[PDB]
Amino acid sequence: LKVANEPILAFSQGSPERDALQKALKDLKGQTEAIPCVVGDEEVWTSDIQYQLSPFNHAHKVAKFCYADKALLNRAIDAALAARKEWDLKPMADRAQVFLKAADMLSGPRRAEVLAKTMVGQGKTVIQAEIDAAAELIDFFRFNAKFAVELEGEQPISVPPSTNHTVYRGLEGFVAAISPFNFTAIGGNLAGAPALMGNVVLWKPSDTAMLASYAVYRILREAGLPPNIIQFVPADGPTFGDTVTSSEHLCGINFTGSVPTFKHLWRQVAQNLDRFRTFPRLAGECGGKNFHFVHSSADVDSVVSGTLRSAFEYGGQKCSACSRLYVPKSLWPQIKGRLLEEHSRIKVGDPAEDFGTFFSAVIDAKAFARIKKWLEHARSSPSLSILAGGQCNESVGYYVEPCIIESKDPQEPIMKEEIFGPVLTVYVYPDDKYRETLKLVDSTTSYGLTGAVFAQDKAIVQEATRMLRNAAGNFYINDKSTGSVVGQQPFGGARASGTNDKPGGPHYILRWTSPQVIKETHKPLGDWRYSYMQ
Amino acid sequence: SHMLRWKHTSSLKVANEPILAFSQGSPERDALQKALKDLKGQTEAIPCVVGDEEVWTSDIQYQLSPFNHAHKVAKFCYADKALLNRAIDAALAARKEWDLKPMADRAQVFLKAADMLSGPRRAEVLAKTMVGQGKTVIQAEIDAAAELIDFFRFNAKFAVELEGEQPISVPPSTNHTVYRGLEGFVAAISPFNFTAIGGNLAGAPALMGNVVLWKPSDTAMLASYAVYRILREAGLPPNIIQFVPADGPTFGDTVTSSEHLCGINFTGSVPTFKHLWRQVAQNLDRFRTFPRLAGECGGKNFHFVHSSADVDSVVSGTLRSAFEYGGQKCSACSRLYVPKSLWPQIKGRLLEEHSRIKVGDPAEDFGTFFSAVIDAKAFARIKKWLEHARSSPSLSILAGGQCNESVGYYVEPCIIESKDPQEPIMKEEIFGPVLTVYVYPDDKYRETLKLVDSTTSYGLTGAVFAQDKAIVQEATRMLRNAAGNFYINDKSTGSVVGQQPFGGARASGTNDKPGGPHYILRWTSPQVIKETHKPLGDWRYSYMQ
Repeated sequence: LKVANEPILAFSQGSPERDALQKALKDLKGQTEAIPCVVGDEEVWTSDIQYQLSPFNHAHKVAKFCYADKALLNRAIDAALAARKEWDLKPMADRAQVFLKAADMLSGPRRAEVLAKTMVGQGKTVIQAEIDAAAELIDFFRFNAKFAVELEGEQPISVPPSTNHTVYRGLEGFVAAISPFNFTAIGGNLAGAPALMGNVVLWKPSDTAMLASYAVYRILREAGLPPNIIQFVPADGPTFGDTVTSSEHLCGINFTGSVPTFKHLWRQVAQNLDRFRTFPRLAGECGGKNFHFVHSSADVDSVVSGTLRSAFEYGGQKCSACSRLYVPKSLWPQIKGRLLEEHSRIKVGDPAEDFGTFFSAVIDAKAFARIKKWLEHARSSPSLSILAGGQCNESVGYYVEPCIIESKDPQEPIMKEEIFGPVLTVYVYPDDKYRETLKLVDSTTSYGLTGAVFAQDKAIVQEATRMLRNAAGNFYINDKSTGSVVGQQPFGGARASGTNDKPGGPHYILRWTSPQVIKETHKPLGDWRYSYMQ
Repeated sequence: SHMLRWKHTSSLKVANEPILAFSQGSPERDALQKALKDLKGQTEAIPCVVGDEEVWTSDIQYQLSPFNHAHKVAKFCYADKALLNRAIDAALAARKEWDLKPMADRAQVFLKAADMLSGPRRAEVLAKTMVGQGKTVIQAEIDAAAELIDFFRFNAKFAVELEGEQPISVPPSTNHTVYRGLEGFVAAISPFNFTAIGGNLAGAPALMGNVVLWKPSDTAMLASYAVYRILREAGLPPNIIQFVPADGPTFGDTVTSSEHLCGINFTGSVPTFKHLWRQVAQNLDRFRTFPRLAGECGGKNFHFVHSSADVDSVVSGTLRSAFEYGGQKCSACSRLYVPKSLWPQIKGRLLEEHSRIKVGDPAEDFGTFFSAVIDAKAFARIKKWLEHARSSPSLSILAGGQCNESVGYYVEPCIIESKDPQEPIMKEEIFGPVLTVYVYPDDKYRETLKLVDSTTSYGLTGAVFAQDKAIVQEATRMLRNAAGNFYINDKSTGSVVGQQPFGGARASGTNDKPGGPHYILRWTSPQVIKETHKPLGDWRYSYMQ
């Protein structure tokens, strides 16, 4: 199977895609979709009513949905389990076709819809929605399909008189997929990749991404996904976790979210090991405290633009976002001056109404409050100084201005803890202490996700690459730490950042298959004795 | 201009190690006889090895020859917690250099070891496996030579070729995947029943740039140390694999208490694997990263016979699967399902052939089909099952049933018929030469297939014997999750590396398929590097204008 990356559109004035997106945005203005739980083909409502709000205009309820209760989740498990055998018995190509068709739908007739729902529901600007809900999701579907189809070609050696064949079985049981607010594409992949490999899935989408998540779900069903392969089950986090880890039929958890929550689930599975029919497989992507490290030889313009994008795009709400910047003293006057000047030109506003917007409001009231606590800390700490930004206002949307802070302490809590907001901390190091500082990049935090080194000196780049080998699972030389592209930079890291299964690469699907090898022997067997025994 | 330069990757041609015949007057048979004589009356004192240091503790232990337990084949010792922690520290201090070695250079160690085992060291590892674990010539050959050699060669091939799996690059950037070893140390915990498994459990992670504390099986110590010495002689640097026999609980407590644990590669009992899994979960907040647990845990494996089966193949294949190495294989057949129509023929043949099976000393008598079971514990457990068979109204002993531990841990091959398909003996793994047969009415073959699938907690191996294509297809679909290694018209044991990657799910383990191309992927944590070759543009996008 041959596939290439989906083009990223330019959205120029008068372009087909820009006109289409404008219409799709108008289509959502003032609209609230009532999104039910879906079990099989049944639309189910519980009394536990919830609302998704538009981050930049929280008066706009973009969706009304509901939390599945323990009983509904258990029913969804039973129904999914009954559908699994036939789905798993389908040829890999046939399952792949559902995802390739979904990809073509997302590429063409449904592109504007999923972009708009991501913009309005999750607060993304045009380009952030485009690289996510269109390109990344489309690529996940096409590339995973390729990887899966090609995996069936990975076959063992046959020696006469026997034939050996590997059957890439789905896991026996159900998989729980738990997706985060910040990428529409991640939800599609967490539920979709296991379904592709013959699994059945309970998908708990993020509350704050419900609108776009359900849009993806409907596209999958329309593309031919049969009933009970993916159950669409919004739920209270702890309730969902308690329920799926209580089921003897759990065979996997595909999770993206907080370290503590992943650890909790891991411990619940361990507490219940004696109940499960097999050992569940846990996959977790858990975030980072990502660095941009600058050497004195760096191209300053690239450092400035790449760091502004990495730190502030989508309000810094990316597991890969740069939140610690290391600058040599000799370049600090340039970099400080340029950062502060460019900062004043950043437009924060309504991304639907003003395409001039660089980024918009953060996702919800809880994120707003957490980020404000960090800004307040920056106003308190003796080692921290706010250089620009730091304002926030939640009267209309959850608006946080981009903030640039200098720390005199390379080990300050703000240098260690993931904020998930538009908050960049800078540490200025003595030029002659670059090696010691590289060590600090590696040793300071508990995380291992992304990092960038900016330098134009080969020896420095080689040295830094070796030293930072385990500080970043996605490591960048002279580029920003965000924006991994499927099939090009498979994404993930170790240390506290998760299990590193590298979604976006060729091996990720292997977590969702449990292979069986069949040997057929075509000649009758001989005696049980061996000739040497005679 | 590219600051990171990536070398072209090479390929490796390997094939399965040929099984030798050991005919009379043959060089391999003479060499094996000599190696066996070399062990007669000998006790090897086997130290813990940390780096290059041979260390002794006060916890002295002995390995006994299963068929002559008066023979202590090895004296060894259990590493204490202090020594285990010192071994961890030293391994960690050696890890970065080892991880940074080119994959091809690490692979060379295993290819060299494979050649040593194939040629000059073959008789030695075979004899130590025979004498120390009670294997016959052919069981030692397929294990300590063929399988271990194949693990080393095929894993080396898979690893070298894995570096060729690289992402797409598009202007203005170059993308490269670095297959990093795991950051921390791996604990390898190996079982008595295959010398080769210990070599793979410790060796595969080492190949991928990891450092390892290897706790070998007490009852396979002699052969295990031989493998360890060969690896060091083949060029494995110090502190990459620490040879640390230890009390099981103590070992598990120590490794799961280290913040630097990054994996456990385990083969053994279900309860022990679960215990380790729970200890890791308990200590989750202490670890630098999430440890990777791999476990292969045994089975209650079936041979299912359809009325269209070739009777002779059923009999020979079942006798081998049930009784070779005393049935001490995670893949051994312990339940046979036979249709009423073929039961007279099959029963007759099984009983006839049974009377011809020779049990005895595998070193002194090459006519021996299989020998004593591994130890006093195994013997005691099997004895209790034989007694259960006599007591249970649902069970009748058709052949064998006797045992004698006065000289070795000797158990007759035993064939039992159950009238109850759900009898405990149909469900519980015995790890002894005990076959249970259930006879089903021909017209209930479908219902019976459902029973094959549902009766046990395991999913490791199974075989269907049938010459009807429709039936084979049906059974293959019905039994999809009853066996990770499924056999059509062949016995349920004897998977060969590169041909039948081995492992199963349900209670049988994590199914990472050692012997296949993907196993090594559990022991690498890839990093992707993107190098961009042009200055970046503005932070704004054109559509914002």
